[PDB]
Amino acid sequence: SSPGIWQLDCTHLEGKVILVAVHVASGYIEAEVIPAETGQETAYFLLKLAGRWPVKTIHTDNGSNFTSATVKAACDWAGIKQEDGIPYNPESMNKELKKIIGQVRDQAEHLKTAVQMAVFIHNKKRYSAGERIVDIIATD
Amino acid sequence: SSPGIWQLDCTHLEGKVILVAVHVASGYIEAEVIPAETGQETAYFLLKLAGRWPVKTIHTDNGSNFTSATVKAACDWAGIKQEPQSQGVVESMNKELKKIIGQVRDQAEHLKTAVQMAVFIHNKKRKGGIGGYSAGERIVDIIATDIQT
Ligand SMILES: Cc1nc2ccccc2c(-c2ccc(Cl)cc2)c1[C@H](OC(C)(C)C)C(=O)O
Repeated sequence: SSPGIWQLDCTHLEGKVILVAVHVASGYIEAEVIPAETGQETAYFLLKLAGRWPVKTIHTDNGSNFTSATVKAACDWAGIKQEDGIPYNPESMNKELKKIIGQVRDQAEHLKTAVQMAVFIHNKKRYSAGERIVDIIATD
Repeated sequence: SSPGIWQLDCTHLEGKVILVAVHVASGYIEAEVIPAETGQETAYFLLKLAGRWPVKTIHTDNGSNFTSATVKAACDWAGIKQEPQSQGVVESMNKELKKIIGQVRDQAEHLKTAVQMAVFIHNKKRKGGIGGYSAGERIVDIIATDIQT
């Protein structure tokens, strides 16, 4: 799997929306609770992702938040190729994420915090996805 | 010099608060406009950072937001040690970030957007000529080496 390809999807919990980004080649994940599943929030999420990791292509679930012209603008600016409707086949990752969230939920006063704790655990769990993504992306 | 050392601080622009984190060894930056400089926002910022990179130690100013019970709980949970030499780098980035923001501010309505655009531009920018690297390449390279050593 190309090192610049990310799978973009969503998942819901406690009446809240979580945007999920998975680095297909490593299984590394980035996720965050967002106010609403809108194009503006999705574009912002993508701009942050692209500025922290090499994002060359995103495969989305083709939800209306992704078909949004606002997201298209963000992708064009960041040089991201958007491919909608491409199923994840390296979400079952959403299940894993939800499972970990449950293991740390009572340690956080807010879901948003628990989600980040779950991402941390997932990425550092043993080679870990975190170690894998850096080894794959490293240029020198 | 260690790959797990980060310097954090804040900067103000347009009456808003920006939390900035710099990976000392690489110059790689993470920043974001936050509602207010509170302990809650700082802890959240830190947890997101720690889940992405191997944050071992953070050098911050002495503001109340960095020493709140929730920030300590977050650092405790993530295994992060809290500690002008330990702020000179991030302070330099505050200016560098502000400089880039001013160059693309017209390309976005909200400051929060321009901030992320600036972060992108800074981290992807190749330093030097042919043979040079970007800050984003440096942090990845540094960590990859540490993991395989
Ligand atoms: C409000 C907004 N509206 C838009 C409507 C149509 C197309 C693009 C945008 C962008 C836009 C502009 C530049 C890029 Cl690179 C990406 C999106 C923003 C953007 O806010 C976000 C980022 C919070 C949605 C901003 O602050 O300007």
